[PDB]
Amino acid sequence: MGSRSRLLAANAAAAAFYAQALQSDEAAPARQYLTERSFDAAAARKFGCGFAPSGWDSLTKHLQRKGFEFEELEAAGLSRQGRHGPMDRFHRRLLWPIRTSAGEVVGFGARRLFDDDAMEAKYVNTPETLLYKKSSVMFGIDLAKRDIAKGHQAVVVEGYTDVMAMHLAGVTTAVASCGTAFGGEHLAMLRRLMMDDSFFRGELIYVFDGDEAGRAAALKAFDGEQKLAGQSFVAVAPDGMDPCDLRLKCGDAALRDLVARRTPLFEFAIRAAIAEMGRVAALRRCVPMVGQIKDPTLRDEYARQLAGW
Repeated sequence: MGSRSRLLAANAAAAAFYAQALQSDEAAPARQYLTERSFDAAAARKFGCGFAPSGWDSLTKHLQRKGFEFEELEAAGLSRQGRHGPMDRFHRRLLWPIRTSAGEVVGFGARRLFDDDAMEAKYVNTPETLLYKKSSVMFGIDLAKRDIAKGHQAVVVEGYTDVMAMHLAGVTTAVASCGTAFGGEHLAMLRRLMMDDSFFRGELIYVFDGDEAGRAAALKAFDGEQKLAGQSFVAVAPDGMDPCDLRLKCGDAALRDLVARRTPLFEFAIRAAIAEMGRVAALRRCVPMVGQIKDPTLRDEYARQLAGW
Protein backbone atom coordinates (compact mmCIF):
# COMPACT_ATOMS: atom_id res chain seq x y z
CA MET A 1 0.00 0.00 0.00
CA GLY A 2 1.91 2.99 -1.39
CA SER A 3 4.79 0.61 -2.23
CA ARG A 4 7.20 0.83 -5.19
CA SER A 5 5.21 -1.69 -7.29
CA ARG A 6 1.93 0.13 -6.52
CA LEU A 7 3.37 3.54 -7.55
CA LEU A 8 4.59 1.84 -10.76
CA ALA A 9 1.10 0.38 -11.40
CA ALA A 10 -0.44 3.88 -11.11
CA ASN A 11 2.04 5.28 -13.68
CA ALA A 12 1.33 2.39 -16.07
CA ALA A 13 -2.43 3.01 -15.68
CA ALA A 14 -1.80 6.75 -16.22
CA ALA A 15 0.24 6.03 -19.36
CA ALA A 16 -2.68 3.95 -20.70
CA PHE A 17 -5.27 6.62 -19.78
CA TYR A 18 -3.24 9.42 -21.39
CA ALA A 19 -2.47 7.32 -24.52
CA GLN A 20 -6.21 6.72 -25.06
CA ALA A 21 -7.01 10.43 -24.47
CA LEU A 22 -4.74 11.34 -27.44
CA GLN A 23 -7.55 10.08 -29.75
CA SER A 24 -10.14 12.46 -28.20
CA ASP A 25 -11.49 15.45 -30.16
CA GLU A 26 -9.86 18.03 -27.83
CA ALA A 27 -6.47 16.27 -28.35
CA ALA A 28 -6.40 17.24 -32.08
CA PRO A 29 -3.81 20.02 -31.49
CA ALA A 30 -1.59 17.40 -29.77
CA ARG A 31 -2.02 15.06 -32.76
CA GLN A 32 -1.34 18.08 -35.01
CA TYR A 33 1.96 18.77 -33.21
CA LEU A 34 3.06 15.18 -33.98
CA THR A 35 1.87 14.99 -37.61
CA GLU A 36 3.14 18.53 -38.33
CA ARG A 37 6.67 17.22 -37.64
CA SER A 38 6.07 13.88 -39.40
CA PHE A 39 5.31 11.49 -36.50
CA ASP A 40 2.46 9.18 -37.59
CA ALA A 41 -0.05 7.25 -35.40
CA ALA A 42 2.22 4.17 -35.27
CA ALA A 43 5.20 6.30 -34.12
CA ALA A 44 3.10 7.94 -31.38
CA ARG A 45 2.09 4.40 -30.31
CA LYS A 46 5.74 3.22 -30.10
CA PHE A 47 6.83 5.96 -27.66
CA GLY A 48 3.51 5.87 -25.76
CA CYS A 49 2.49 9.48 -26.49
CA GLY A 50 -0.62 10.81 -24.74
CA PHE A 51 -2.76 13.86 -24.00
CA ALA A 52 -3.56 15.23 -20.54
CA PRO A 53 -7.27 16.19 -20.81
CA SER A 54 -9.00 19.44 -19.77
CA GLY A 55 -10.75 17.77 -16.81
CA TRP A 56 -8.93 19.11 -13.73
CA ASP A 57 -9.11 15.72 -11.91
CA SER A 58 -9.92 13.26 -14.74
CA LEU A 59 -6.84 11.03 -14.27
CA THR A 60 -7.24 11.20 -10.48
CA LYS A 61 -10.91 10.10 -10.56
CA HIS A 62 -10.06 7.44 -13.19
CA LEU A 63 -7.27 5.96 -11.03
CA GLN A 64 -9.34 6.41 -7.84
CA ARG A 65 -12.13 4.31 -9.44
CA LYS A 66 -9.47 1.58 -10.01
CA GLY A 67 -8.62 1.58 -6.25
CA PHE A 68 -5.60 3.93 -6.08
CA GLU A 69 -5.56 6.22 -3.01
CA PHE A 70 -4.80 9.95 -3.41
CA GLU A 71 -1.79 9.52 -1.07
CA GLU A 72 -0.33 7.03 -3.58
CA LEU A 73 -1.05 9.27 -6.59
CA GLU A 74 0.70 12.20 -4.87
CA ALA A 75 3.69 9.92 -4.12
CA ALA A 76 3.74 8.83 -7.80
CA GLY A 77 3.79 12.46 -9.06
CA LEU A 78 0.43 12.05 -10.83
CA SER A 79 -1.93 14.02 -8.56
CA ARG A 80 -1.80 16.91 -6.08
CA GLN A 81 -4.01 18.87 -3.68
CA GLY A 82 -6.17 21.60 -5.29
CA ARG A 83 -8.79 23.86 -3.69
CA HIS A 84 -11.70 21.49 -4.48
CA GLY A 85 -9.74 18.32 -3.51
CA PRO A 86 -7.47 15.88 -5.41
CA MET A 87 -6.50 17.09 -8.91
CA ASP A 88 -4.23 16.13 -11.81
CA ARG A 89 -0.64 17.34 -12.13
CA PHE A 90 -0.72 17.60 -15.94
CA HIS A 91 -3.32 19.64 -17.83
CA ARG A 92 -4.00 20.20 -21.58
CA ARG A 93 -0.53 19.14 -22.77
CA LEU A 94 1.13 16.57 -25.06
CA LEU A 95 2.72 13.92 -22.82
CA TRP A 96 5.64 11.53 -23.27
CA PRO A 97 5.98 8.74 -20.70
CA ILE A 98 9.51 8.50 -19.31
CA ARG A 99 10.52 4.85 -18.85
CA THR A 100 13.43 3.00 -17.22
CA SER A 101 15.71 0.61 -19.16
CA ALA A 102 13.33 -2.28 -18.28
CA GLY A 103 10.40 -0.23 -19.68
CA GLU A 104 8.66 0.78 -16.43
CA VAL A 105 6.92 4.18 -16.55
CA VAL A 106 8.31 6.41 -13.75
CA GLY A 107 7.10 9.88 -14.86
CA PHE A 108 6.09 12.14 -17.77
CA GLY A 109 7.34 14.99 -19.96
CA ALA A 110 4.59 17.52 -20.78
CA ARG A 111 4.77 20.04 -23.65
CA ARG A 112 2.69 23.23 -23.93
CA LEU A 113 -0.03 23.32 -26.65
CA PHE A 114 -2.44 26.21 -25.86
CA ASP A 115 -1.83 29.96 -25.40
CA ASP A 116 -4.31 30.10 -22.46
CA ASP A 117 -2.35 27.46 -20.45
CA ALA A 118 -1.73 28.80 -16.92
CA MET A 119 1.72 27.18 -16.88
CA GLU A 120 3.96 29.49 -18.94
CA ALA A 121 6.88 27.01 -19.22
CA LYS A 122 7.35 25.21 -22.54
CA TYR A 123 8.12 21.80 -21.02
CA VAL A 124 6.98 20.40 -17.66
CA ASN A 125 7.98 17.23 -15.79
CA THR A 126 7.11 14.82 -13.01
CA PRO A 127 8.62 16.02 -9.69
CA GLU A 128 11.15 14.13 -7.54
CA THR A 129 9.52 10.89 -6.34
CA LEU A 130 10.71 7.44 -5.22
CA LEU A 131 10.61 6.40 -8.91
CA TYR A 132 11.53 9.63 -10.74
CA LYS A 133 15.07 11.06 -10.41
CA LYS A 134 15.79 14.04 -12.71
CA SER A 135 19.55 13.36 -12.62
CA SER A 136 19.37 9.67 -13.74
CA VAL A 137 16.20 9.65 -15.93
CA MET A 138 16.54 9.38 -19.74
CA PHE A 139 13.87 9.41 -22.46
CA GLY A 140 14.36 6.67 -25.07
CA ILE A 141 16.57 4.45 -22.86
CA ASP A 142 14.00 1.60 -22.90
CA LEU A 143 14.07 1.44 -26.73
CA ALA A 144 17.87 1.97 -26.98
CA LYS A 145 18.96 -0.33 -24.07
CA ARG A 146 19.73 -3.28 -26.35
CA ASP A 147 21.31 -1.48 -29.34
CA ILE A 148 23.82 0.58 -27.28
CA ALA A 149 24.98 -2.57 -25.44
CA LYS A 150 25.33 -4.51 -28.72
CA GLY A 151 26.74 -1.63 -30.81
CA HIS A 152 28.91 -0.08 -28.03
CA GLN A 153 27.61 3.39 -28.93
CA ALA A 154 25.17 5.90 -27.41
CA VAL A 155 23.83 9.02 -29.15
CA VAL A 156 22.71 11.88 -26.86
CA VAL A 157 20.18 14.41 -28.20
CA GLU A 158 18.39 17.26 -26.42
CA GLY A 159 14.61 16.94 -26.95
CA TYR A 160 11.86 14.30 -26.92
CA THR A 161 11.13 14.78 -30.64
CA ASP A 162 14.88 14.54 -31.42
CA VAL A 163 14.92 11.01 -29.93
CA MET A 164 11.76 10.08 -31.86
CA ALA A 165 13.28 11.37 -35.12
CA MET A 166 16.51 9.42 -34.48
CA HIS A 167 14.80 6.08 -33.74
CA LEU A 168 12.54 6.35 -36.82
CA ALA A 169 15.62 7.30 -38.90
CA GLY A 170 17.35 4.04 -37.82
CA VAL A 171 19.56 5.57 -35.11
CA THR A 172 18.06 3.41 -32.33
CA THR A 173 20.92 4.24 -29.92
CA ALA A 174 19.50 7.76 -29.32
CA VAL A 175 18.57 9.02 -25.82
CA ALA A 176 17.74 12.41 -24.22
CA SER A 177 18.82 14.51 -21.21
CA CYS A 178 15.12 14.74 -20.26
CA GLY A 179 14.19 18.15 -18.80
CA THR A 180 17.59 18.88 -17.19
CA ALA A 181 21.36 19.17 -17.71
CA PHE A 182 23.15 16.00 -18.83
CA GLY A 183 26.21 14.80 -16.86
CA GLY A 184 27.23 12.57 -13.95
CA GLU A 185 24.65 9.81 -13.48
CA HIS A 186 23.54 9.27 -17.10
CA LEU A 187 27.21 8.76 -18.09
CA ALA A 188 27.52 6.15 -15.34
CA MET A 189 24.37 4.39 -16.62
CA LEU A 190 25.45 4.60 -20.29
CA ARG A 191 29.05 3.53 -19.50
CA ARG A 192 27.63 0.58 -17.51
CA LEU A 193 25.51 -0.56 -20.51
CA MET A 194 28.37 -0.32 -23.05
CA MET A 195 30.80 -2.25 -20.84
CA ASP A 196 32.12 -5.52 -22.12
CA ASP A 197 33.35 -7.76 -19.34
CA SER A 198 35.63 -5.57 -17.16
CA PHE A 199 36.85 -2.83 -19.59
CA PHE A 200 35.25 0.12 -21.39
CA ARG A 201 35.22 -0.05 -25.20
CA GLY A 202 32.33 2.08 -26.56
CA GLU A 203 31.82 5.77 -27.40
CA LEU A 204 29.33 8.57 -26.70
CA ILE A 205 28.03 10.93 -29.41
CA TYR A 206 26.51 14.30 -28.45
CA VAL A 207 24.30 15.91 -31.11
CA PHE A 208 23.75 19.61 -30.38
CA ASP A 209 21.49 21.96 -32.36
CA GLY A 210 23.01 24.64 -34.63
CA ASP A 211 23.25 27.44 -32.06
CA GLU A 212 25.59 29.46 -29.81
CA ALA A 213 24.51 26.90 -27.17
CA GLY A 214 26.43 24.30 -29.25
CA ARG A 215 29.77 25.63 -27.98
CA ALA A 216 28.36 26.86 -24.63
CA ALA A 217 27.21 23.28 -23.88
CA ALA A 218 30.51 21.78 -25.12
CA LEU A 219 32.65 23.74 -22.58
CA LYS A 220 31.00 21.65 -19.81
CA ALA A 221 33.13 18.72 -21.12
CA PHE A 222 36.25 20.15 -19.41
CA ASP A 223 34.36 20.76 -16.13
CA GLY A 224 34.98 17.18 -14.91
CA GLU A 225 35.92 14.60 -17.57
CA GLN A 226 35.17 11.32 -15.70
CA LYS A 227 37.52 9.53 -18.20
CA LEU A 228 34.73 9.60 -20.86
CA ALA A 229 35.60 12.83 -22.75
CA GLY A 230 38.31 10.78 -24.53
CA GLN A 231 35.57 8.48 -25.91
CA SER A 232 32.99 11.30 -26.32
CA PHE A 233 32.29 12.82 -29.76
CA VAL A 234 30.29 15.77 -31.16
CA ALA A 235 28.05 16.11 -34.22
CA VAL A 236 26.38 19.36 -35.30
CA ALA A 237 23.59 19.78 -37.88
CA PRO A 238 23.45 22.56 -40.54
CA ASP A 239 22.99 25.86 -38.65
CA GLY A 240 19.52 26.58 -37.21
CA MET A 241 18.41 22.92 -37.20
CA ASP A 242 18.00 20.16 -34.59
CA PRO A 243 17.61 16.39 -35.37
CA CYS A 244 13.79 16.59 -35.60
CA ASP A 245 13.93 19.46 -38.14
CA LEU A 246 16.80 17.78 -40.04
CA ARG A 247 14.65 14.68 -40.66
CA LEU A 248 11.81 16.91 -41.95
CA LYS A 249 13.95 18.85 -44.44
CA CYS A 250 16.61 16.30 -45.49
CA GLY A 251 15.04 12.92 -44.54
CA ASP A 252 15.98 9.88 -42.45
CA ALA A 253 19.34 9.15 -44.15
CA ALA A 254 20.63 12.67 -43.33
CA LEU A 255 20.37 11.85 -39.58
CA ARG A 256 22.40 8.62 -39.89
CA ASP A 257 25.10 10.57 -41.75
CA LEU A 258 25.08 13.30 -39.04
CA VAL A 259 25.99 10.68 -36.42
CA ALA A 260 28.74 9.30 -38.71
CA ARG A 261 30.27 12.78 -39.31
CA ARG A 262 31.45 13.21 -35.71
CA THR A 263 34.40 15.17 -34.26
CA PRO A 264 36.16 14.23 -30.98
CA LEU A 265 34.79 16.21 -28.00
CA PHE A 266 38.13 17.85 -27.09
CA GLU A 267 38.91 18.80 -30.72
CA PHE A 268 35.44 20.36 -31.10
CA ALA A 269 35.50 22.32 -27.82
CA ILE A 270 39.03 23.66 -28.51
CA ARG A 271 38.70 24.48 -32.25
CA ALA A 272 35.31 26.16 -31.65
CA ALA A 273 36.88 28.22 -28.82
CA ILE A 274 39.61 29.29 -31.31
CA ALA A 275 37.20 29.84 -34.25
CA GLU A 276 34.82 32.36 -32.64
CA MET A 277 37.53 34.89 -31.69
CA GLY A 278 43.05 38.43 -29.55
CA ARG A 279 46.14 36.23 -29.06
CA VAL A 280 46.45 37.54 -25.45
CA ALA A 281 42.97 36.35 -24.41
CA ALA A 282 43.14 33.25 -26.67
CA LEU A 283 46.18 31.54 -25.13
CA ARG A 284 44.79 32.48 -21.68
CA ARG A 285 41.45 30.73 -22.36
CA CYS A 286 42.64 27.55 -24.17
CA VAL A 287 45.73 26.29 -22.22
CA PRO A 288 43.70 25.40 -19.07
CA MET A 289 41.33 23.34 -21.27
CA VAL A 290 44.24 21.29 -22.71
CA GLY A 291 45.97 20.92 -19.32
CA GLN A 292 42.87 19.36 -17.71
CA ILE A 293 43.17 16.34 -20.07
CA LYS A 294 44.24 13.61 -17.61
CA ASP A 295 45.67 11.16 -20.18
CA PRO A 296 49.27 12.17 -21.04
CA THR A 297 49.40 10.67 -24.57
CA LEU A 298 46.04 12.18 -25.61
CA ARG A 299 47.10 15.57 -24.16
CA ASP A 300 50.27 15.62 -26.33
CA GLU A 301 48.21 15.00 -29.50
CA TYR A 302 45.97 18.04 -28.94
CA ALA A 303 48.88 20.13 -27.54
CA ARG A 304 50.43 20.10 -31.06
CA GLN A 305 47.53 21.90 -32.78
CA LEU A 306 47.44 24.81 -30.25
CA ALA A 307 50.27 26.40 -32.27
CA GLY A 308 48.48 25.61 -35.56
CA TRP A 309 45.01 26.70 -34.44
